[PDB]
Amino acid sequence: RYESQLQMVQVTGSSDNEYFYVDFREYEYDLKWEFPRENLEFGKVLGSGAFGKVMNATAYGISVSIQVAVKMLKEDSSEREALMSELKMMTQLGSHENIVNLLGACTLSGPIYLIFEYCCYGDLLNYLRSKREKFSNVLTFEDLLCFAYQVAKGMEFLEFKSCVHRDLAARNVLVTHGKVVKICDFMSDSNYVVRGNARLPVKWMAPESLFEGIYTIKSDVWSYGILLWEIFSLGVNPYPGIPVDANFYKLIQNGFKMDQPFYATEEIYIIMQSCWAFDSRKRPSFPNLTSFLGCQLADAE
Ligand SMILES: CCc1nc(C(N)=O)c(Nc2ccc(N3CCC(N4CCN(C)CC4)CC3)c(OC)c2)nc1NC1CCOCC1
Repeated sequence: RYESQLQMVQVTGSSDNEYFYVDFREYEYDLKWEFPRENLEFGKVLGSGAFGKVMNATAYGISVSIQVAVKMLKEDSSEREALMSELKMMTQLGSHENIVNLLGACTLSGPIYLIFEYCCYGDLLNYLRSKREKFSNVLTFEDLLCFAYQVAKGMEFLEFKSCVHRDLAARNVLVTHGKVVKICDFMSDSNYVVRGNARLPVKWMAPESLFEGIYTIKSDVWSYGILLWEIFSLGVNPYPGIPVDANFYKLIQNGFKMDQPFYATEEIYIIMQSCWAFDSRKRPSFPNLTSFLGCQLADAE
């Protein structure tokens, strides 16, 4: 069964487990987002999962013509409804510079299309990896700091909107013009562990997610720490050379944290470590993180 990894939550109490997920299934879709099918000229496939795909297209008159990314299902009615819920969620969220924003949708006369902003340089993980020889076209320490700042800003927006990202990682951040980055939502991949219905990004998950299935904004701070390690290693797999097995679960339970990656300063590393506090209440907030990285970045000589 399909589900979006960006989820709205409502808090029902002060403890981490006191919340529920907001289902938009019973809410009505605002028809001002509806865009004509025939104004999409489909180009190439950008990625496929089991339940769907993201395709490049030219969109005529959506903003004049622009590139877009179009999310769609593969050729059930439950899958259709989940995509509508995601659409309804994204219509209500509002836009932000550091989110992959919804531009429109095609829902009435054919298969469901969700039309998003196109991010011409693809995912941040592959971007970082392609720049390893070209680190001083050229990638710098300041660019890495800027990417970190932008992701934190994106997450601060999601915190403010009462949302959680259940899969924050460099693979789910995209890169567009001007070194702008944007947080996106969405078997062969060894970073996800199969466990019944679930596909778990184990090495990105906070303990309370691993052990109790709890996802809060503070779980996202942990994942953000992992993503920082990805940035400042130029896209190394977290916990490099450590397999995902029952020993991994024990390592995390006992307070195992990664070392300082090569491109991190000591100050960036202290921030990473704070994100990995076992107790969620000791982790910094996203407004804290934007302040710390903004101050680090503001040291551009
Ligand atoms: C909603 C998920 C998603 N949204 C977008 C989006 N809204 O725009 C998106 N775009 C995207 C854009 C461009 C590329 N390319 C092609 C050119 C290539 N070249 C290499 C050679 N070099 C010299 C010049 C650049 C760099 C990668 C791309 O990767 C194929 C994806 N992709 C999304 N999902 C995928 C799932 C599979 O994994 C990555 C993310």
